[PDB]
Amino acid sequence: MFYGTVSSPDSGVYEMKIGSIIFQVASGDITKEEADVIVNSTSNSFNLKAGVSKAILECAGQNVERECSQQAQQRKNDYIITGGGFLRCKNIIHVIGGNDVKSSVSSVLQECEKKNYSSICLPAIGTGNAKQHPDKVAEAIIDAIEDFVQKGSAQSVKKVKVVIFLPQVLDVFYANMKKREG
Ligand SMILES: COCC(=O)Nc1cccc(NC(C)=O)c1
Ligand SMILES: [Cl-]
Ligand SMILES: [Cl-]
Repeated sequence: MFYGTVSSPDSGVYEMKIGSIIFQVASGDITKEEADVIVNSTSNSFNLKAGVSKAILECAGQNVERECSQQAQQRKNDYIITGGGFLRCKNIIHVIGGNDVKSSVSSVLQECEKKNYSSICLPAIGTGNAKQHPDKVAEAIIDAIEDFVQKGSAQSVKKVKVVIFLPQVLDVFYANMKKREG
């Protein structure tokens, strides 16, 4: 229906088309990535400093931490959008690691279209302190992209990359891609 073939354009990187979007996975440090949006998997108070969130908030800087607590004390947010600070992005989207991962990724995609952005980089959302299972997280991330494509919503978004802290979790994402392959 939408899925292309799984291949490797670089050592340790795996990709496939999902409609007009190139979907990629790799292991490494997400704070070294460049993309229009980088996603942070945080807590419901937007101030977690454990797992990948520690590295993202430290590298982003204190002006970003204050955007987070200022917005947190304004309304009940499901996610928040901040500046990039010292990360190589235009915005950070902070999602709640314990929330439904398909819902969180759908919201990220919609917000990126609203800004006419082309590239997104995210971690394996919820696999840190939220302790969601890696298989369920992989299934949810890829389902969200499939649904966005199916609805004809992808216009500006062309590349979605998951940069994963543990190589063992990358293996789970690769297997999920091969299950879907066209
Ligand atoms: C030494 O461990 C540092 C670390 O980041 N661990 C770690 C381990 C497993 C998953 C995740 N992921 C997220 C989203 O936080 C992080
Ligand atoms: Cl998490
Ligand atoms: Cl991760």
